[PDB]
Amino acid sequence: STGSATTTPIDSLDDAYITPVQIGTPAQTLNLDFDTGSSDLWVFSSETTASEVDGQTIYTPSKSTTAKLLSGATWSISYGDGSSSSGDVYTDTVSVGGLTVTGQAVESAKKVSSSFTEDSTIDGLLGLAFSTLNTVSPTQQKTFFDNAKASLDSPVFTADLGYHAPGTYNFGFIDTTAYTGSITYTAVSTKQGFWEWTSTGYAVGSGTFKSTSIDGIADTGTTLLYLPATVVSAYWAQVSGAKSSSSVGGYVFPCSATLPSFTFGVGSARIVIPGDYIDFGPISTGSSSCFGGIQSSAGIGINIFGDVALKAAFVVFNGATTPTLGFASK
Ligand SMILES: NCCN1CCOCC1
Repeated sequence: STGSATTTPIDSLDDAYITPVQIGTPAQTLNLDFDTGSSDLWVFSSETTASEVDGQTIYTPSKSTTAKLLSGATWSISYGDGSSSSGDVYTDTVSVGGLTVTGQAVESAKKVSSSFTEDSTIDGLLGLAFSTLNTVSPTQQKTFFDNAKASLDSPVFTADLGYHAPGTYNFGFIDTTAYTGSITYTAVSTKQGFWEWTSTGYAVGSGTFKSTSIDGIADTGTTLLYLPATVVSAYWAQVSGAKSSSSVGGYVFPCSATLPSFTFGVGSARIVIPGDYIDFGPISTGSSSCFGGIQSSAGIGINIFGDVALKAAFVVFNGATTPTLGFASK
């Protein structure tokens, strides 16, 4: 079997992407943030504290003839951005772009932090990192991809995010019309539960490529590209007026600038992120300064190839016994 679903930016800056997911019988459609950096499928629900719901569509398991409460199981997650959520666990029929998994763990939120409440467009998350990061306790649950994996024509899923436009998540197949050139694969370490790999270097604009190993994770649930301070400073030094701002939380630059591209290595292959993708957006509508799409990973503890980097590529998350990650230009 296969699945294909369109993912759409939640706003004019691509702060996050939402993909419609059908849960239960009859179908209840929620717009979830597909996150290759986490492993819990959680939703706003009929159990969520009313004061913490502000416009989200909720999952109501009592209206699903296929929902089954997983008694004694709870979940609680904290993300890198300081946000969090927790609740109870059901299993139900979950479909993504025509691909159906029966008995998928659907984590019903009882509590969500203010960051989730303020994003009316995100009804929950669908985790796509390794199932070893799932927070369901005591019984750890599998991701939607892990559960689907056996029934798919091939154990893979692909991310094809758009820049200020819709994109596609496909499960079980490779669309050969979605990229230019070929898909270059690279080794993945599953030791931390992430799609962790090592980039072979970088180039700033038309500069000479610098061969240097950069370990990082392919994370669709992170908005920006977070790389070591050395790389990031070499990039922003090419932009007049660029500087790190403590009040804004990272590199800003005058919105007047047209930015250089940024190339990252995948083995002997090269993925080029256009300058416009790195011009993330103005710090406010009408502001003098714009926020950088490439930021330092120094405070985080891990480099993150987030949406700014991933939207410049067709990305294959190969979930075979020994996982690998593929990148193609587009
Ligand atoms: N609510 C703050 C976090 N979110 C994350 C996703 O995009 C919009 C901002």
